[PDB]
This record gives sequence, structure tokens and C-alpha cells, in this order.
Amino acid sequence: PVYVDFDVPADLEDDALEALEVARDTGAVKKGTNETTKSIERGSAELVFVAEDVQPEEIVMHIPELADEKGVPFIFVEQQDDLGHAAGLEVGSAAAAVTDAGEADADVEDIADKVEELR
RNA sequence: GAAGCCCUCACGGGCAAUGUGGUGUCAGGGCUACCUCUCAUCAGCCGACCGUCUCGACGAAGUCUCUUGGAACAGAGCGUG
Ligand SMILES: [Sr+2]
Repeated sequence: PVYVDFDVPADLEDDALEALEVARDTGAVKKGTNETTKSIERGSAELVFVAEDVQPEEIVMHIPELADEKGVPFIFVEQQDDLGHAAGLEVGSAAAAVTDAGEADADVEDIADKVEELR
């Protein structure tokens, strides 16, 4: 909420999670705020997800600005456990990063595009 | 970066991407590229001597004479470990 600066429509979040699921099956994805953080720093990240029900918020507060000064596009998910399920985890995930999609590159592109428009 | 931990005989359950586990800890470390090599460390297995304290077993040689005395464990004489 303090790091969130725009609401994402359930529909968009839907497409993003699906795109993320086919990303792990095909391409490569990072699970965890730390791994997600290094990817954004090493530049090996295409799309990073960030849960919105993260408490404490400090764990993810840095993702937004870090992503901006790195061109890396990012999107919010209303729930932490979905992101983890989608990321293929048996647990939750405060943040996620698609380290190069996989037969989803097309979708990822649009989502990023759609997001930028959503400001 | 799930390669992990806990409970249960098992089935199964719980924990864990807000990081279990690997690596590492100033002879700094890590990574990339090399040489060599380990007996350092950490973990676990086995597992005492001796010594000290206490307890216990075993363990030599007179119960001879006279006198005094209620009593010899005394005096005098002979004898022993
Ligand atoms: Sr959780």
C-alpha cells in the first residue's frame, strides 16, 4: 500500500499469473524477494511480480523504485499465496521475477505495455 | 535457491521463497581462471590407564610363674611378633 501507486484490475492480474505459470514450465523464473532482487540488479529480469498483502512492508518496499532505475517492468498481485502457487510454490511469495519468459514473451510484452498505460 | 527440517512404525501431517538447506567466517570470504593438496576444523563412534576419595576382605606374636588386689592391664621372673 505505501509501495503501491496504482491498482491493477483483477483481469490483468489474471493474465499475468497465467503468463507466469507458463513461464516456469517453459522459460525461467525466480521465486523469492531476494532472488527477485538480484535479477533486477543483474538485469536478467523481464517482468517482476510483487504481492500487495506483504507484512511487514519493508520486505518489498524497494522493488518499485529499484525496477524503475533499471527499466524492469513490474506488476502487483492482490494476494501473496497466488503468486506462490502460480510461481509453482507450495508456499507463498512476496515477489516474483520472470527471468526470461518462454513462449509467453508475447504476453509478457503486452502486460508490460498495458501496465505502463495504467501509469 | 528447495537440493532442507520436525512429528509418525507407516500412511500421512506440519514448517519453509518474509529463505529450510549448501557455501562461508580476518590464516577474510565469495566469484571467474589456475596449482596443489587435505590430517586444519567441524560432526559423530569408541572409549580407558593412572590418580584421588570412600567402603570392604585378609592379617603376626603370652593371656605363662610368684606376690599384692574385688579384679592384673601392677611389681618381680621367663618368653614372643
Ligand atoms: Sr506463508
